Amino acid sequence: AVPYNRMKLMIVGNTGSGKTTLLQQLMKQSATVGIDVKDWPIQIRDKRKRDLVLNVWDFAGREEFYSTHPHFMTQRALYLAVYDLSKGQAEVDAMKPWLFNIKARASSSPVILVGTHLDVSDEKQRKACMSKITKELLNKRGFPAIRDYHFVNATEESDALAKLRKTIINESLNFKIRDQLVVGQLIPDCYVELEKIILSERKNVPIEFPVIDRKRLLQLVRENQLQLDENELPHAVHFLNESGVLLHFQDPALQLSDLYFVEPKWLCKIMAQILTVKGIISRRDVEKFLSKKRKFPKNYMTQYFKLIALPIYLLVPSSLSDHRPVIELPHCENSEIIIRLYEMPYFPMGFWSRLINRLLEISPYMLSGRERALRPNRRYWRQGIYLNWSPEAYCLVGSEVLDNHPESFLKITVPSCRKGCILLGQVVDHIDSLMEEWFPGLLEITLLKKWALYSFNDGEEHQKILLDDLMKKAEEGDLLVNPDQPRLTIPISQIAPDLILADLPRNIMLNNDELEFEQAPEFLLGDGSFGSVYRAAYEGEEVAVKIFNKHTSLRLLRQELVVLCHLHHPSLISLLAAGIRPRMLVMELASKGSLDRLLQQDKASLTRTLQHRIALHVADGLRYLHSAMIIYRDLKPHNVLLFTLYPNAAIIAKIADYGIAQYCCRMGIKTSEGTPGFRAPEVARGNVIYNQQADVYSFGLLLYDILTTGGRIVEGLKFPNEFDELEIQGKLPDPVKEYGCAPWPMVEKLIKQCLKENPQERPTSAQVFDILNSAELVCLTRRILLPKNVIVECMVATHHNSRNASIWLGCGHTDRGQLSFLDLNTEGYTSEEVADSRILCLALVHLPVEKESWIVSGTQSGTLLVINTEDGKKRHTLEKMTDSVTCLYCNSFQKNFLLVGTADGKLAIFEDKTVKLKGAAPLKILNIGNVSTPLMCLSESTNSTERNVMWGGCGTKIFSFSNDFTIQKLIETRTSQLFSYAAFSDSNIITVVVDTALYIAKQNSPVVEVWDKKTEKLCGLIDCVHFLREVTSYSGRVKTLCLQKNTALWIGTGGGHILLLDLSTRRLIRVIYNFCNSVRVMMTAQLGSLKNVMLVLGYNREIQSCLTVWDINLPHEVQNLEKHIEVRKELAEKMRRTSVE
Ligand SMILES: COc1cc(C(=O)N2CCC(N3CCN(C)CC3)CC2)ccc1Nc1ncc2c(n1)N(C)c1ccccc1C(=O)N2C
Ligand SMILES: Nc1nc2c(ncn2[C@@H]2O[C@H](COP(=O)(O)OP(=O)(O)O)[C@@H](O)[C@H]2O)c(=O)[nH]1
Repeated sequence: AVPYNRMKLMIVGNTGSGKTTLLQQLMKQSATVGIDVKDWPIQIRDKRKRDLVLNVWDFAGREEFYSTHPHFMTQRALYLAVYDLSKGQAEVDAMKPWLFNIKARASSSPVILVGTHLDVSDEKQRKACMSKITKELLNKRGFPAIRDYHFVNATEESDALAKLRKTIINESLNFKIRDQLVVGQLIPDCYVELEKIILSERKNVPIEFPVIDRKRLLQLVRENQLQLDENELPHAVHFLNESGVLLHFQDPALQLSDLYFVEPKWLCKIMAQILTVKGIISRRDVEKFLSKKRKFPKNYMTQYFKLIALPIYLLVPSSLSDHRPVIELPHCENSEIIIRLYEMPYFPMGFWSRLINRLLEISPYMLSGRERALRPNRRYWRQGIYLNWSPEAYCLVGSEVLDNHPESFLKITVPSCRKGCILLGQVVDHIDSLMEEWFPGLLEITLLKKWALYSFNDGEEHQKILLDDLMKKAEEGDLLVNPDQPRLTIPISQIAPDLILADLPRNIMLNNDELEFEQAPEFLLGDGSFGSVYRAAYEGEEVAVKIFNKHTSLRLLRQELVVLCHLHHPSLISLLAAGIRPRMLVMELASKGSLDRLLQQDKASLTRTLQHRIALHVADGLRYLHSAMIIYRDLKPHNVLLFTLYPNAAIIAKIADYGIAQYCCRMGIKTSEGTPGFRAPEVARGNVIYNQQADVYSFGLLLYDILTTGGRIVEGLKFPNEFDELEIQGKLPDPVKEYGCAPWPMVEKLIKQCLKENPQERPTSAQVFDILNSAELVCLTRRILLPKNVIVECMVATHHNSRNASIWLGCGHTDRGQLSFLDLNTEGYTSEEVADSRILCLALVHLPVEKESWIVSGTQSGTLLVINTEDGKKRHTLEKMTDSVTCLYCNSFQKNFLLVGTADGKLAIFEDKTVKLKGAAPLKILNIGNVSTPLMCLSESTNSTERNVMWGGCGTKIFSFSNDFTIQKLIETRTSQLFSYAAFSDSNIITVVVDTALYIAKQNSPVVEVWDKKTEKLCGLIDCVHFLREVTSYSGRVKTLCLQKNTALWIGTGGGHILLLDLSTRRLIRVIYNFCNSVRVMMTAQLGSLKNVMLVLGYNREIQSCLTVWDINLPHEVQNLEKHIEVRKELAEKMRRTSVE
């Protein structure tokens, strides 16, 4: 819409050049600490161009501030350059580090070089050097687009600055980015409106910490609604970030997405305060760095911002000593040390701050923190480090300048011993890891040149050989021959030990005499990103040989070794040998192929148990990898190798193909390597830096593929373009609804929790394994939520085993009995008002004659509704009991009988064959108790098929009956022997289950009583709250009780807990919670030839009654899993211990 005449201006230069005083003359000064931001309203007299306003920055020239400048140096700018002329011609050459860094970070930027001090300096000498470098700049590929040059006088307003100012305004209008003019570019009016509110809020934002969260910005934009949207806001924020009026850091590694900085000048001043408030540091900085340090002003804001001080307690990169401290090496013999100079054209801006930060780990001899070695006598200075463990094991990474060489070096000074070779192997890997991630400009194709120093004889000249030439000589032979005479030779293991893989442990090395290998394309096991895998025999075994191709440097091979020869785990593949002469790695053999071959062509052996261990083992490997500061980035259902398809085994899954695995420290990673279709959203974009949590999204996609049995991969094979776009976006479909899989209610919760767009909301790899370690995650098949505000007190499962799996619910949320039909495989809920009063309990009666199926109902009024299961117009009521009906349990001795439990202790037996009559009479009305004692405790005996005695309970009494319909026992329960637990023993009985003894539950009774049927005495008193005391008047009731056949006892508490008691003697197997608020009804059902389901109905309290379906195999699963985890804990410790030893 309206033109946007805003441009950001940057002024760079070395200290003493006069960058600030130059700006002062144009806009018409002891030092420029930090960065000084200004506004420059300039009017273009020529034509009718809008009055330009320039956000001028005054980048400091003092060498201590150079570490944090590049982060505030971005595109959309017109960089100046100031060089002093009193120095002569060396000052122009001294600007070269400044010029190189500008082009590296700001590729499209019209740099103008501006001189100074014309009053007391010459120009002819400077012009000779200035013209030479710019002629050498157009053919350098590292310099910026220098398209001007000037010489400017002192602070007095002379004619020279008039030309300089005219140049800047002309250059800014001539500036073009993406073939479009930056100054005056068209822009939507909404973005300009957002700029206005930010400026207004900048004036009243707190000065101690100026920032607004996402909530504040959301509230402001909502009440304005200046033609904005919810998805156009990130575009608006990013555009304002480029201009320079709102700094937003959306990098997932930084975790600063929520915060919106509305004060760019404040952000560049914090670094100045830290510096000006060495070898020795004190606690003064963390205590009284500024007057804003207090309890509340330094609690919420301090957790938001971090900026290299690892907790110990402060060591900033800019306070280190300028010059190298005095040091003395144990020896200086030319044949006792190893030197690995890195000749580079220029030190990158902030290179040494990161390298010093990275090399502050202490585990070079026991990787992954297996054994924290002795703290070395570390020495600190601006460009270098001096880790020193022993007089025979030291490293001296540090800068060095040689005579007649304007370039910079990176001298390593490791010793020529076994511990010297180990250190050089790791230091070089970490240096190459930094320059691959953070400084790709140096590794651009060949600016960097790596030299290895060797000396045939001590005392002679210490010569140089380019390392790539040594690599070609190393592959043709293991010895170095002197061209002058072959009499004297030195090995390659003393010049470049890492070249010939001499730093690896002696346990793994290619003994090429017991290795029977055939490269013929018949023993082929697959392919890979950079190699091929072949079958082979190593020391009389079966191995998989990874052989690399011609287009592969040793850096690629070493990138795999750092994760393979240092980390040992049952879920990570391991090496047996590694050579360089044929350039192969010898790996373990996955017996039954990669997981992809199982998903597609073997969709018959994937049970719900095997799928869990595969997801568990991969998340187990990720937890170890992420705990060793290593990211994977290549998690696909191709790299998950299976060793055996047995649900109960020590090792099942395994992770391989560590081809693009690189270290991911607290600074994060920047490269975007990966496989299309399996990448996290942050990995898909190439403009952000992501942390290790980006790998969790990749695991979630793998877990998504496991659940759907590779449905997504097959669908994406037809349209690869949509495969990458949909996975990266995150609008993935619901798995159970579309692809047609068996429901898994709380791994779909895990998938939707670890696939969130915001990386901070994704669970850590250590938390995903904890969730997957839940033993109830395997045996919870289904979970249904009933409609809002329904109170169902009874249920029954239609058990014909072949007709239809359905649940019949008697609702009670209204004062009129509603009998509801629930279709389990469809989740179709329908109700029907059939009774005047609430229905208390239901029961299914099945007559084998004529295949008639009927269900009986019990109402509080007293009626007994009977309706056919299939026919909906077969209602016929029986004669009403004296009082309410509470239990209708039906079982056969022979003859099918329908026991009726009336609320006045009156059990009237009714004949199942008599249900067809529309109104009948009880066969024999037996009396157990009076009206005051309810009879609501019917049960049966499942032991030894003893369908003779049917133990029940009336009030606080125990009763029984047989086919003779006589009471064989009437046992009193009101009296308590201990006389202390009588309060919870003075309530009426609820439910009884019998296997060999009697288990008694009472209202509001946290105790369950075990009574022997032979001695009529309470054998045991199990206190439920005793078992809940470890996990927590109290919500520890016993509202339902179900007894599995011969394995365990399921006790359901009123607080939503489920107790699995080991039926052997006493043991508590497990306690289950965080899924329901009040368990009400529990029973065992069988559904669709898939038996062993324990229907648990509870209210998730607005009352949401949840009907979750478990497996009665759970008491075995909880014990099986913990033994399985315990075994893999021993293997993990054994493998790590033997490696570190
Ligand atoms: C017995 O071990 C495996 C067998 C199979 C497999 O089912 N076949 C079936 C038939 C097929 N060929 C038959 C003969 N010819 C016609 C060519 C085609 C290939 C082999 C597939 C994989 C097997 N095991 C295996 N272990 C370790 C790996 C790895 N893979 N490779 C290929 C890797 C793949 C991905 C990531 C890492 C690796 C890996 O590093 N290693 C060491
Ligand atoms: N470049 C320049 N500097 C001058 C001149 N006359 C005096 N100076 C001094 O140079 C200093 C310039 O400081 P400056 O380099 O801008 O500080 P910095 O931005 O922190 O490096 C001022 O403090 C002046 O006292 C002049 O003619 N040219």
